Amino acid sequence: TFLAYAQFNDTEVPLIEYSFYSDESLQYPKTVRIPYPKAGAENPTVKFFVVDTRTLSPNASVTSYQIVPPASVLIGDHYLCGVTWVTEERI
Amino acid sequence: TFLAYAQFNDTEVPLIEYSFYSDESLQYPKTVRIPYPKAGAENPTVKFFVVDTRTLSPNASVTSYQIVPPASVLIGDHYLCGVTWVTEERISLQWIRRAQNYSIIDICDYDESTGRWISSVARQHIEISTTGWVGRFRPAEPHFTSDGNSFYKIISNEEGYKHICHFQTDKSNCTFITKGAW
Ligand SMILES: *[C@@H]1O[C@H](CO)[C@@H](O[C@@H]2O[C@H](CO)[C@@H](O)[C@H](O)[C@H]2NC(C)=O)[C@H](O)[C@H]1NC(C)=O
Ligand SMILES: *[C@@H]1O[C@H](CO)[C@@H](O)[C@H](O)[C@H]1NC(C)=O
Ligand SMILES: *[C@@H]1O[C@H](CO)[C@@H](O)[C@H](O)[C@H]1NC(C)=O
Ligand SMILES: *[C@@H]1O[C@H](CO)[C@@H](O)[C@H](O)[C@H]1NC(C)=O
Ligand SMILES: *[C@@H]1O[C@H](CO)[C@@H](O)[C@H](O)[C@H]1NC(C)=O
Repeated sequence: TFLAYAQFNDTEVPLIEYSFYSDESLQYPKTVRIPYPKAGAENPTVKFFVVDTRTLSPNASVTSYQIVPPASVLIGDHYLCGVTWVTEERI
Repeated sequence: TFLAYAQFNDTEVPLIEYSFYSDESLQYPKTVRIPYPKAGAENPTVKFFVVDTRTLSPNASVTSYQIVPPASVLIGDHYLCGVTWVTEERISLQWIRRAQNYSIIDICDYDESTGRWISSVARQHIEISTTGWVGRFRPAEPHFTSDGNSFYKIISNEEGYKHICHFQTDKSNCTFITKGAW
């Protein structure tokens, strides 16, 4: 019935950058860039959504609900570390 | 339960512009700009949506469904000209081609399992004019029975006179209930 998913936002996470040389034919090395938070750095933020797939249709909007963490976690930086479907109506 | 609304898009409609002088204290006149389609110009486009208000919540997206006109109208420029709620699960939409000599009523039913509003050829009613335009200024509106199984609507007689015709929601032929040179 439902499709739950997480969205990660790495906008403020610093980028680690390093050269990748590739095949010998590549004249100029490329630079790989990855949002990677080192100790104490700005972290990705996360949002969790539950989509009701019963209404998905070409001319319908997506019915979705955002589930936010409890106040004791919402307070500061946090991570979503687990998801378990219990029944069709409980997550 | 539902809130239906139309969205008008005037992106490509040219603007009429004219000066507005305002109070004598205004040192420089203002230029008013309005998207206004003159004869033959690009027209606004329309989208019709039905919103299910039951799910409205700050942390929820909006649940809505766009109902498009029937194929014979969707085919070219058109206008939405009428919206009539029949029951909580049936809505009547009246569309008209830009030429305005061909209109169609599309009666859509809410499908509880998917939230879609479904149309069917059996529930569509066409009104055309070979000698002019449809209706007086626009096609007349349908007046449904409590159950929504039929409706009454003013249309032109075989004699050219506007009279009340009785339609079955799922049948194409109607029966005139009034007649005469008036
Ligand atoms: C309003 O209508 C205009 C078209 O007149 C839409 O603009 C187009 O948008 C798509 C998707 O963003 C682009 O690929 C096209 O290039 C745009 N065309 C032009 C001429 O701008 C616009 O998206 C519509 N707006 C809404 C909210 O429906
Ligand atoms: C991602 O986070 C940035 C702030 O760091 C914010 O400006 C932006 O809107 C977010 N993007 C989305 C889609 O949530
Ligand atoms: C969805 O809308 C498009 C026009 O935007 C139309 O071609 C299509 O038939 C619609 N889908 C259905 C099945 O109603
Ligand atoms: C909706 O999101 C807000 C975010 O501030 C949160 O406070 C609220 O608890 C959420 N709704 C509920 C109770 O699920
Ligand atoms: C409606 O008017 C257009 C002219 O814009 C014409 O092409 C078409 O044949 C007319 N249709 C009818 C039913 O008279």
